[PDB]
Amino acid sequence: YETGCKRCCYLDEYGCIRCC
Repeated sequence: YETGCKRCCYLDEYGCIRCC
């Protein structure tokens, strides 16, 4: 996934990706 969480895109493991 990603780290930073901008807005809301998806939920991978902990609940943080490119957005959500």
